[PDB]
Amino acid sequence: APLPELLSNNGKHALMVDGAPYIILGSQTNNSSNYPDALKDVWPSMEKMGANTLSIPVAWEQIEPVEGQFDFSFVDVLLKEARQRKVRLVLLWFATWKNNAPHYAPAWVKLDNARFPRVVKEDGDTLNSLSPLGQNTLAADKKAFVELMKYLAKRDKDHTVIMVQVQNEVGTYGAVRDYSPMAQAVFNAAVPDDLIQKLQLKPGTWSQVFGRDADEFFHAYQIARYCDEVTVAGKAIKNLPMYVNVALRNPFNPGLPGQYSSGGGTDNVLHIWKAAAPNIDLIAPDIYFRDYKTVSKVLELYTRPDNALFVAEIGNDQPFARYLFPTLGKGGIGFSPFGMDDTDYTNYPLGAKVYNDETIEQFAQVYRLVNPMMREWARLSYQGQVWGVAEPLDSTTETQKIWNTPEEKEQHKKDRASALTQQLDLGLWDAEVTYGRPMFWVTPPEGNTPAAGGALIAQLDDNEYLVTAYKARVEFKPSQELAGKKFMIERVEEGRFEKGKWVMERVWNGDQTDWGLNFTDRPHLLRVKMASYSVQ
Amino acid sequence: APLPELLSNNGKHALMVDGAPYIILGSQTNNSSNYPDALKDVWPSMEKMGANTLSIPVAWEQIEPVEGQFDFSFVDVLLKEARQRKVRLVLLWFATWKNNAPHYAPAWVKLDNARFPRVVKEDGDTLNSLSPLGQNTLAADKKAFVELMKYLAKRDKDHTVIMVQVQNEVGTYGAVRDYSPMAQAVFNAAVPDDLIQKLQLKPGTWSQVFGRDADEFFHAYQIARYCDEVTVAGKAIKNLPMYVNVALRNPFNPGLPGQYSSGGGTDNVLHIWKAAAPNIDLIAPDIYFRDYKTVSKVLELYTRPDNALFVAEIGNDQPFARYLFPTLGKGGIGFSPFGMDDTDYTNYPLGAKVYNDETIEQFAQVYRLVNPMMREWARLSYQGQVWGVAEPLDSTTETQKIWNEKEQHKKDRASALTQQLDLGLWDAEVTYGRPMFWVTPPEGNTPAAGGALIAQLDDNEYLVTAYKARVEFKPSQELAGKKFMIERVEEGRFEKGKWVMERVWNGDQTDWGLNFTDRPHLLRVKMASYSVQ
Ligand SMILES: *[C@H]1[C@H](N)[C@H](CO)[C@H](O)[C@H](O)[C@H]1O
Ligand SMILES: *[C@H]1[C@H](N)[C@H](CO)[C@H](O)[C@H](O)[C@H]1O
Ligand code: NA
Ligand code: NA
Ligand code: NA
Ligand code: NA
Ligand code: NA
Ligand code: NA
Ligand code: NA
Ligand code: NA
Ligand code: NA
Repeated sequence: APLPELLSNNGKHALMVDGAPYIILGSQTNNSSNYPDALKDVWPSMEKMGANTLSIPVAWEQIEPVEGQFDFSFVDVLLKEARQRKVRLVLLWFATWKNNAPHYAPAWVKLDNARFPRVVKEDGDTLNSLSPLGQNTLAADKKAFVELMKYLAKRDKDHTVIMVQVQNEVGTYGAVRDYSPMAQAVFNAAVPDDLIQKLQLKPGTWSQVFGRDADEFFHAYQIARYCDEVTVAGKAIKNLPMYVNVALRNPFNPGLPGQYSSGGGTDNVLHIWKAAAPNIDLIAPDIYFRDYKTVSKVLELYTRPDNALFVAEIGNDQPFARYLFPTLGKGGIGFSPFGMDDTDYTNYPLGAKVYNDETIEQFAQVYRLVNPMMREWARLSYQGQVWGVAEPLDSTTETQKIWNTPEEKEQHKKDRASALTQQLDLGLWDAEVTYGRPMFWVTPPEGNTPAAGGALIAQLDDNEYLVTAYKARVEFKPSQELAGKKFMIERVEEGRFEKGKWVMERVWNGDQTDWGLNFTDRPHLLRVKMASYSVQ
Repeated sequence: APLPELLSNNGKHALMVDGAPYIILGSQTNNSSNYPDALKDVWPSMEKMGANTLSIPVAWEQIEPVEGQFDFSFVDVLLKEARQRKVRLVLLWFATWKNNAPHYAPAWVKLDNARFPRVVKEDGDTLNSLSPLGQNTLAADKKAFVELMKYLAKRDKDHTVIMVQVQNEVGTYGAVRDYSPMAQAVFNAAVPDDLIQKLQLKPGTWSQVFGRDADEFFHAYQIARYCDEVTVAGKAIKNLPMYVNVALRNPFNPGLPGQYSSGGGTDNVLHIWKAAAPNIDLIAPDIYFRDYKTVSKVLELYTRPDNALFVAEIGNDQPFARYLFPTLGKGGIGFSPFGMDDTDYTNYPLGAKVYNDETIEQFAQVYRLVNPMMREWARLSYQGQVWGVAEPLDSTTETQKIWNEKEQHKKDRASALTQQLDLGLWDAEVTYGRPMFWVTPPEGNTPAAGGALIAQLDDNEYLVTAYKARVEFKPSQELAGKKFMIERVEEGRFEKGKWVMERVWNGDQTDWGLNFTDRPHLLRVKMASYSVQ
């Protein structure tokens, strides 16, 4: 089997696994699940969820508890047990930074500030965040990362591990950058020529070149460099795809760096990160916003010709499940809900209040739409045209229920039906996606309670589309005036792929096609052929 | 075994299956279940329902996907699976019209308007409704139908398939008829003498003869002839019973043709359909009206000396189940609730919001009354006297609920929930929603659900079975000094056509009428007048 690789071409992207595009329909563990004993509490969720890929930490403290004394006993067991369950892995390298901090570095690292120095604030106080300009730190992290990758080269010939995250949520809370004498010496010095030439700027010192942004861009540049060097070193051993995951700032109202995690790949510093760390394959958003407007904005910012979309973290509460659809519609390579294990921890108010089969089942339901076509979908998304949408109104609040005049009620229902109707330009044909209405007749949509639906569409040919959707109606129509022809559905087939060949189960027709294509919680994969026809 | 056939004599009808009267206690699939892979989501509901007959589509598009290249692979599987389950079939031929439209016709038909022309409106816009004046369409439909019937003649010698529906809900929405120059040439022309003579009318052109009804009567005639032609051709091959099913207009407030599906067998054109299509066995209503008054009206209009009642489609929501009773009461040959499969579709608000075991059980409960006596009831319906009633108030509304003098409303609902049946020398009074003891007035079941069947066995003897109701017997006429009583009530079953007694109802079980809950009981009730001289 060939190595996994992130391919990029013509504004589009694919995670290759075993020589073809692949989608990560993932589960991520809680942060303390990276031990042999905890795996029994991980696997049952993954099976209930139907995930193909587990994201799980491998901690520097665990593999190198004493300096030079390595321990891959966790990695051994994890590999074997993944293989028994025929799932893949994304290993998360928790090392110099895990959520800005060194807690997962071995004690001989995190307790020796002299050797492995922290970020100093402008006021001279010290933050528990390791400086990207500590050369011993970089050397030490590199060396352990290399041993991990050596373990993979020796013991993972079939690439059970498909990708590695290098650090977890890098940056600094509480200051913009390192203000140490060591850091200040670099800040006062000329900006590296490499960055100047890539950005096509005038040479000068950090403050001369970037002004108001010098402190934050400096920290991003130094962090990116460090992560790049770590990545290069590991990939020299085994050239897996590697990525970084971002503690996002609010894209509409970020506040100041240091309120958010300064130096990470936030939307304002993506240009710095891409310039500085050409060996990092992509920069992944960690999504804990619940509201459709903010989530959608994040997906837009992180989907770039130079950046494959991977939702490396998202909340595991019900509202988050539907963001699978726009993720996949943007050509994303994967989606990884956080905290999908039974190790007795919930990060509520971020994720679900109660972790039970119902929590898992919200994701299982959407995953069951994609799993039966995963490779086909993956191919279409890289090489062709795909689309995807989620229900665009969040669930009605109690504040909103309380204020629910007879003419006012009517106007609001109208407003909401319009908001809950989405248009997709599919070339010669459009789709109209609507949420929360009967399977029969044309009563306006009123939304699902809770908000939950979505759809996937892939273009097979000029008049032919793959469609599957969830608690929604999909209706097709011409994209342009027909100049006197009529149109109809030629044929809608429900079916599946077997050995990459379409197998028809049944034809949808009559009531099933009179009123759009109506989907509940169950999985149906459709091929939809449209026709215009003359009546002259 | 002998061919199934519809008999009609002396104002009565029967569907003969295997040489004796038969009642269709049916189930009908949703519209996209006519494939091998879907049948696993059909059979379990049928079994939970206790249905004896499955109505399922056979689509023109599936049997002739490319012109002249026939494919009966579905019919094959369907026949074998039905026989394994020991049930019968009604095939629904979805061809030139399914609900006005050609969607089930093959691509080479529905995408070729030059060859197979659509209805043209008065303003020259075109509707997706195939014109009955399209002679290429009629020939093509006929040829494929003939091929289906050929398949049955060769491959169904035991008549698993007992009846065939020709098209599904014919007619046109959006226009009264085709106004294409081709159609206009016929409309301007003489009305066919055969129709003139059957209707005892003066000869003349369509507008001359029918005036304000010309447009609709023209479309009704032209669709009737088309359908009769397909029927005749298929019966030449194998003479099964064949019928058409009607997208009803509201009998009390129809609106205009084209608002409703113009040219179907609606109650105002039954006379045209009967004169134009003498080879179609019956015209069957499709019933989605929920309300007792309207359903009752529909049942009244479609049960005629020339028309056997078959409720070819009805909704599967709970209020519909009790309409089995008046359907059978009227001499109905069957009843076919729509949407009885697990293929993840509901037509709510027409049928049930949620399709589950509870949905099915509402029908299974009423079918359980009739299955144990199906052949005996079928016989008594054709060759004798039967009656059937449903609870005649619909479930109280939320705003009648938040309405509510109270003693007067209760007195009115009581009178309303009391039905009289004239059984010759004896009458029956059927009441709904009261205890099994004493005489407190009826208050209705919640939701509305009761009914009753009765068949006369001799002057003084009746077969009775009912559901969430009380049945009381009394003399029909004054007894001129005699008293009366129940002589004997026997609960039992038929075994090999013989009545087998289980027990005698008496004492409490007969002091207060004959009280039925949700469980099945079949009673033989013998009444007597007696002298006290
Ligand atoms: C993403 C996120 N902050 C969760 C919070 O529960 C967790 O800390 C993950 O490790 C982060 O990467
Ligand atoms: C009767 C009715 N219109 C239902 C609606 O779900 C369905 O279209 C059947 O095919 C019709 O015959
Ligand atoms: Na277009
Ligand atoms: Na367009
Ligand atoms: Na399927
Ligand atoms: Na065309
Ligand atoms: Na009869
Ligand atoms: Na009488
Ligand atoms: Na009388
Ligand atoms: Na009994
Ligand atoms: Na007597």
